[PDB]
Amino acid sequence: FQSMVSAQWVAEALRAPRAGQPLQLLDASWYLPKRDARREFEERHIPGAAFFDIDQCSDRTSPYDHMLPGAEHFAEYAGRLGVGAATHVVIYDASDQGLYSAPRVWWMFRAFGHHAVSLLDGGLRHWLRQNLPSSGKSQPAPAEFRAQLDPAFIKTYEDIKENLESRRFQVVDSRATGRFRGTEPEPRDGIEPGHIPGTVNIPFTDFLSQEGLEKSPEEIRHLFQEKKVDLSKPLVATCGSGVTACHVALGAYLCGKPDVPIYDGSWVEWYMRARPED
Ligand code: NA
Repeated sequence: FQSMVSAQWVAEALRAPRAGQPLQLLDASWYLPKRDARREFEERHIPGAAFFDIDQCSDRTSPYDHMLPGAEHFAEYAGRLGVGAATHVVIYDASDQGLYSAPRVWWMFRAFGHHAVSLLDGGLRHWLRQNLPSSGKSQPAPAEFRAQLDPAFIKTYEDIKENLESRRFQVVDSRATGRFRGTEPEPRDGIEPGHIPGTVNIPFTDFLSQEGLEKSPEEIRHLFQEKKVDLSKPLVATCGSGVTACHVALGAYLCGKPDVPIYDGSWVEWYMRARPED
């Protein structure tokens, strides 16, 4: 329950606060090389917001980028960012779509045991149309954050591979149609486009309005039905590198289905390890 917060909710909760129930805004902007999320933050951001670096708060040994980090690493990261036991996290991003990389971080706090995490509707795109309540860097104090990762939130290469036979869960890919069909290139050097056999293409953009807001739960229910996805049966989301897949997990969450694991490795890992030849 209660996973998303509006542009007006956040304006009020700051001029609150409350006692034993703190707030902490986050700019989890992340882009494919095309924009500097940290420099853009320092130029323009929401008061109190600290920048959440998706590639920094990641597994330090993997050759893949923004793989879920270890429990001790996420505790040290979230802690130093102003997140504790009673903290209420609100994540946004300055993306053109409204929300893009923000649901990835929403999913991350949930996976490590901190369910007191919400998302800002429309992100910064709509924090512009609806008023203008900043510059600088940012300075929150620590933590004593505890992290216990629930592996039920993540699917591995082997799980996806073995599902090709078992069919125990539905797989939704949130990449653009072109990339999924194999008609548009992949943004990574040497990686070819295409998709995992038996997966459904539901691009992450289908979950949002042209305004950039999240579609209604009834609209998302209609989408899942039209794409031939049964929200009563198990569902796993995938994409290019495990970022926009969390939009699918969010869509299903707002429909009453919180158990939607993410294939963290996603297309880049699949292309590397399965080596599809066409
Ligand atoms: Na480091």
